[PDB]
Formats: sequence, C-alpha cells, structure tokens
Amino acid sequence: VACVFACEDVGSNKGAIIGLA
Amino acid sequence: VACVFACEDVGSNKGAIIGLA
Amino acid sequence: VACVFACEDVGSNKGAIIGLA
Amino acid sequence: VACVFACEDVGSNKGAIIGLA
Amino acid sequence: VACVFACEDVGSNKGAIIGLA
Amino acid sequence: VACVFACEDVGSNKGAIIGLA
Amino acid sequence: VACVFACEDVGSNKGAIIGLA
Amino acid sequence: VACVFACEDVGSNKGAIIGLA
Amino acid sequence: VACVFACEDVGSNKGAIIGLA
Amino acid sequence: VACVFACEDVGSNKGAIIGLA
Amino acid sequence: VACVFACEDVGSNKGAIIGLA
Amino acid sequence: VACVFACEDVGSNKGAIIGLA
Repeated sequence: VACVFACEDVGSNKGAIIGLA
Repeated sequence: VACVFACEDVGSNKGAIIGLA
Repeated sequence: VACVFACEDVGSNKGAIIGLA
Repeated sequence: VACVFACEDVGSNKGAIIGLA
Repeated sequence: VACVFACEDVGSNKGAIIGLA
Repeated sequence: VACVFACEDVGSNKGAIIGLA
Repeated sequence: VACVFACEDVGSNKGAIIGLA
Repeated sequence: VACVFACEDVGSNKGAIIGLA
Repeated sequence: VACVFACEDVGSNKGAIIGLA
Repeated sequence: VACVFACEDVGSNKGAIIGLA
Repeated sequence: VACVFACEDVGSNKGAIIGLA
Repeated sequence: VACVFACEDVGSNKGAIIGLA
C-alpha cells in the first residue's frame, strides 16, 4: 500500500493472510 | 483494524507495543 | 505454546494480536 | 485458524506460502 | 525455492506479497 | 526501551509475548 | 506514526524499506 | 510440519528458536 | 550489535526505525 | 549470505528452517 | 529486490539492517 | 534471553541466524 501490511484476503474462504503493498 | 498494525497500547507502565487488527 | 504464535487476544475488544508461547 | 500459521497453500505452480488464520 | 522468499505475486496485479519457496 | 524488544509480559502469567520499548 | 509502519524511504531512491513511526 | 512453526530446539538446551516445518 | 535490535535511528525528520546489529 | 535468507538447514531429523547470512 | 530482503546497509558504520526491494 | 532475539550462531561456519531466548 509505500508500505507493506498483513491483511486478510477478502478474496476467498480459507483464512488467507497475505502481504499488501 | 482486516490488516494488522504495530501500535503502542494505551497503558502507561511498561508501555506495550501490540498488534491491532 | 515450545512455539510462538500470533494470536488474537480473546481478553478484550481492541483487536489485540499478541505472541503466545 | 484465532492464530496465524505459515503454511503452504494448495496450488502447484509456484507453490505459495500463505498465512492461515 | 530450499529458501522461502517474500515476493509479490505473478500477474502484475493483486499487489499481494506472499512466501515463495 | 529507543528499541522495541519482544518479550513476555509481567505477572509471571498470560504467556503473552509483546513489544516492549 | 502511535504505530510503526514498514515503508520505503523518501527520495524515490535507495529502494530501502524501514520502520516508520 | 505443511506449515513452518517457530519453536525452540530439542535437547532441552541451546535456548535456540528455529523454524520447524 | 551478533544480534539484531529494532531501534529508532538518530535523524529527526521522519524518525526512522532501523535494525541495528 | 549481507542479507538474511530463510532456508532449510541440512539435517534430516526434524528438518530445521534457519536464517542464513 | 520483486522480493523484500533484510540486508546490511553498506552505506555507513552503525550496523544498520534495512529492507530491500 | 524474557525476550527473543535474532542472533548469529557462533557455533558454526554457515552464517546461521537463529532465535534466542
């Protein structure tokens, strides 16, 4: 987002947490 | 807040640094 | 828990994530 | 799964390693 | 790739940063 | 403490590991 | 910024990612 | 173990915390 | 300092937080 | 290797994952 | 470097470790 | 060391960095 954040992916139902720029 | 943020908690003695969602 | 884990604290309403042994 | 776990995702090409809640 | 790198995903999209072994 | 250390909390309880500046 | 963000540095150069409070 | 856990090593010694898959 | 410590760097504008060995 | 890389160590029993400089 | 790496800054004498893209 | 630190293992010649309690 620059910064990086650990964010829950809204894009599916497996509890995925990813990095976001 | 989702994403996780590294923030200072509100508690004076031994100021903590907690992950806030 | 040994291992360390980042876990949501069930102990209050500020979205706190902490380490757990 | 809460806690966050560093796990391999299920997707053969460029095997990912995702945080699972 | 063994080592686990923290790299952004393929597609030139998403803006997601994942573990890449 | 400046630096942010990752230490377990006071009380000899909780088992929680937090950021300690 | 309090929270500590992981962001890249000013100058549009370096390519360095630091803690930004 | 797949997931990579951060746990202390066997031997009840060292005091070392490593990645354990 | 070896170990890595998360510390504030000495530089007033946009106070950095750097790893110090 | 400097930078730090998250890699599998060479040691079959309880395959470790160590930081390599 | 894309990926992020923790690398020793060659650019000065304070043991600085930073992120690199 | 309580706290956790990423420290260079003095115990061998492969550039190993581990966690220390």
